[PDB]
Amino acid sequence: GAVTAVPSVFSSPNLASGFLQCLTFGIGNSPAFPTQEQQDLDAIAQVILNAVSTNTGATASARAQALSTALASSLTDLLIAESAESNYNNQLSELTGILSNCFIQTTGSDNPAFVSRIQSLISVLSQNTDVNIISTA
Amino acid sequence: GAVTAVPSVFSSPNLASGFLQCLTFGIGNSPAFPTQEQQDLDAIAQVILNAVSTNTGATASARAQALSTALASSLTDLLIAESAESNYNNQLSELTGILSNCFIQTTGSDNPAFVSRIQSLISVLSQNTDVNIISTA
Repeated sequence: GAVTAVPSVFSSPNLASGFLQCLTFGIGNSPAFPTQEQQDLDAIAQVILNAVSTNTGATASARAQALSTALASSLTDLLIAESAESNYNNQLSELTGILSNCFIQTTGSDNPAFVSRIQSLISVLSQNTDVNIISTA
Repeated sequence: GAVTAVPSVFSSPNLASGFLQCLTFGIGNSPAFPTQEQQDLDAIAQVILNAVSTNTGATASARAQALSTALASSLTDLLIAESAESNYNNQLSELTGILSNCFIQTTGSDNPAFVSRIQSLISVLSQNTDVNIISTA
């Protein structure tokens, strides 16, 4: 552990715009992301970055961290659900690429912390595929 | 093994707002949350409820699910960061209660899925330290 690279995006409203406008271009550019599914991705993503646009104060650091995981959490949870539960990895490969690429373009780095948060969330999110609770049997 | 019921709070912007109207009072009435930390929590929480409020479309159902995870994620992440990643357990015990209590009042249920998601996210939030990996150089 111990990350030696801090993502300044979530700590700067100006960078939030750049990252947001990168997402809306990347997600709509990848072959794995269809138009109606892009709707939700872009919509949820813009909310997180807008929360960065209102970051100011001593708690901005904590907010940045929270938004970092919140972004990964919401996007991944949404994606998994509408990707046939099992086939979510098909688009996840592209999603992670876009995210990391946008970090490169916006904060000038990859930020290993973000992707680490993602991998951690994926495990617990996909864990809830026990939806065989159908009371038909 | 349990029939999953969907909380109407994530399907109704009027309830989403009401849920926030509970959080703002509950957090500010808990002896583990300072007046400053409270207002920050409220500020982060409202972001998710505003996303619930913007639930419109075919995939709004899945958004409700993702936002559920995002709410648990962001609030806990914010909390852990400002509590040295070790003292979070003190305030975590109150936060988790407030959330469920607000679900009880707003949507009329404990929401077993939400609390389970919280604990699952604890397993990943408390699996790595990120609040002091900052390298602003």
